[PDB]
Amino acid sequence: NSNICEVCNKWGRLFCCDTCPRSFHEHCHIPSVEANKNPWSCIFCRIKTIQERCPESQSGHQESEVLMRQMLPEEQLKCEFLLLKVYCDSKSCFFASEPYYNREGSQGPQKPMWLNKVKTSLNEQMYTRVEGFVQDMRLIFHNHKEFYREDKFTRLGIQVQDIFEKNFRNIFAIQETS
Ligand SMILES: [Zn+2]
Ligand SMILES: [Zn+2]
Ligand SMILES: [Zn+2]
Repeated sequence: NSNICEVCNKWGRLFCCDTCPRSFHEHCHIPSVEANKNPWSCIFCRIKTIQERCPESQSGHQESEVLMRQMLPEEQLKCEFLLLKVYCDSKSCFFASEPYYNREGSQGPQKPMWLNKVKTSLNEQMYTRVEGFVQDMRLIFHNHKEFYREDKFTRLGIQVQDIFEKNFRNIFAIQETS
């Protein structure tokens, strides 16, 4: 197994996947690494299994259809993984914890949002459809863009949104288009 966390790339108290060589800090994995379970398989393995059990699940889909799906176990898992993939980028640090807004010439967003809050929302099963998760995720970046205006810091929002969007298309097998 790896000697660094797959998500944050740091050493520490790691839990090792029994079916691939990845390792995690307890709360870097999503969901948090489970108390018992020997063997244990990580979220990357669990996602791979879904794909292998139903190969047709990789045929192209329409986003509009994906968003209306109910958060049954498999969609719940996919959203957890997508969230994990965002945390895997180090630029996610800017969006992890609760922000605040005091900048000359700008007003804070009406509805602040941050990755840890989405993380709690997933854990507490507060989303009934994929749409709920995806709306909150996209809200994070949109609030950032709007607040930082012409400051070049706006680009961090663009960059992390691009990570989100690419992984969304991959994980939910969105039909490729130009
Ligand atoms: Zn970690
Ligand atoms: Zn694994
Ligand atoms: Zn089948």
